[PDB]
Amino acid sequence: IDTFSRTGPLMEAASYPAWTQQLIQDCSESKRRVVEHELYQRMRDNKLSAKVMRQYLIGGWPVVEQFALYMAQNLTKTRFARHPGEDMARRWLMRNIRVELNHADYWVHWSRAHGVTLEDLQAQQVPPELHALSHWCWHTSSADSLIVAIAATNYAIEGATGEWSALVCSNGIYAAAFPEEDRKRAMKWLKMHAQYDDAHPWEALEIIVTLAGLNPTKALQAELRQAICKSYDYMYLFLERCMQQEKTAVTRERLA
Amino acid sequence: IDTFSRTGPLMEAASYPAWTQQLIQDCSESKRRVVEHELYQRMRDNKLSAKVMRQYLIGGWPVVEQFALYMAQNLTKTRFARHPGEDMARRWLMRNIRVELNHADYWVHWSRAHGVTLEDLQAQQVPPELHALSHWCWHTSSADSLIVAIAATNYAIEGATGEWSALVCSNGIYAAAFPEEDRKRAMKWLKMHAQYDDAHPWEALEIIVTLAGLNPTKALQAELRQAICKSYDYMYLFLERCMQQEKTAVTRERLA
Ligand SMILES: CCCCCCCCC/C=C/C(=O)O
Ligand SMILES: CCCCCCCCC/C=C/C(=O)O
Ligand SMILES: [Fe+3]
Ligand SMILES: [Fe+3]
Repeated sequence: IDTFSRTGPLMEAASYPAWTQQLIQDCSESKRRVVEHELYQRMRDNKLSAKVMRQYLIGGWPVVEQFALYMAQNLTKTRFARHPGEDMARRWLMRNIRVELNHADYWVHWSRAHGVTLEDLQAQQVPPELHALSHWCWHTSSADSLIVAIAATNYAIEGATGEWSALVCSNGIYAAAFPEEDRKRAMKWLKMHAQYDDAHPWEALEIIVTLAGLNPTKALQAELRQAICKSYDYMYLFLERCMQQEKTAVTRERLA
Repeated sequence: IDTFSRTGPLMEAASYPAWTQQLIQDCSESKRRVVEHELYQRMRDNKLSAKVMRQYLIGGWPVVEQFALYMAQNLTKTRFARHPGEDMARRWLMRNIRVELNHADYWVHWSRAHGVTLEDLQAQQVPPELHALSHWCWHTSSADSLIVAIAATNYAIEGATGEWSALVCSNGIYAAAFPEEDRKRAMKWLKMHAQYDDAHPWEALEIIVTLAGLNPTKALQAELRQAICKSYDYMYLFLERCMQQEKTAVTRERLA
């Protein structure tokens, strides 16, 4: 039968098969260097330059705007009662597309609090290192299997995003730096995503495990690992380029 | 500007531009012959043969199963803040994909109440006249513009479906023919769709009008009309083939 059914708590690695625990371990350093990135420690402390903050918001926009569209593309690959994991995916995607209803609007508001206009967002004037994530997300959503594309976007990206957004909000400095009358609206996107204990990525993982079963091939495991690490690695590429610009911007004003 | 904003009530033709009222008039006979079809008058009265009832349920299944998938494909065509109608479509599609969460399950239950198993549904052993609707729906959802595909599926098909399902439920005979212990579960799909005053098709129309504006080209109007009438016409083709089989089945037992 090879059929997976969770007994343990949703949000614990030990509730899943050994291969899934292995997958988490194999991707852990790729994840870590994103969720603990220096850029986020600086953002938390309100230290980032206007230039970099602007690039971050513009660069992140396409992935945020199109996030429910990746989910939609994945829904399009599912069929009713073809496999238990596939029914689980269908229902989950139908429920969670709705969750994103206002999230692009919140990003627009976050952006405007830093002087980034809707026009600025739409112009997409950022380095290519910043656009790579969006192209990967569409490629996997378009061309890959459901299980792989869900791993790349709902597990990897949303999981890491819960953690970086929690880090940004973790000491109150960033939020308190906004004028009181601007703060609620500016912070909304971050507040809605800020959680270490968010079920979303664990629900995605559960779906992936159900799709794959107890004994997936090594080849499928490799496909998942590579897709998940690709997502983290493109986030890392984005952040590294941002930090290069940060050093230049800060250094210029230090010397000026 | 050419921009449309509704002043009147949602569910009234007079609230929309003259071209939209014209479009409704041009499609009205195509619609009528579906929503008043003899098959539905017979279904209402519990008269349909086991054979035809079975074919109806099997034949309708793909469109029901894939209905949220058409919506998903249409969501994939939208972009944030590119046009006011397109924002309206995006938000509406994200909200209404969720609405369908349980609807395929309800159809399965309706089907089982007539001895049609999930296996039967999956086998799709029906005439080609019955499959044409599903192929059209996927073609338009896949290849056409958002405005056209939404007109074909959320306006035309869901609108007509509100009306035929209301007709089937209109005198209590069909429902009362089910044994009491089987009735709630058997009737659920029909009950959830049975409405003449459903907002869904009127919300779809409003989106279409907002997308098209006050002065769409004659060419776009023609594309909408032809897409809407195609949907009704494939429903009509389905129903005509069903009634041909009904006459044969009933006549055989009359003479036997
Ligand atoms: C390091 C690159 C930053 C990418 C920007 C975050 C993308 C987050 C996608 C999720 C959006 C949402 O749930 O509303
Ligand atoms: C005449 C052909 C019958 C087609 C079968 C109805 C298709 C209805 C599509 C809507 C399904 C839903 O809202 O859950
Ligand atoms: Fe979100
Ligand atoms: Fe429905």
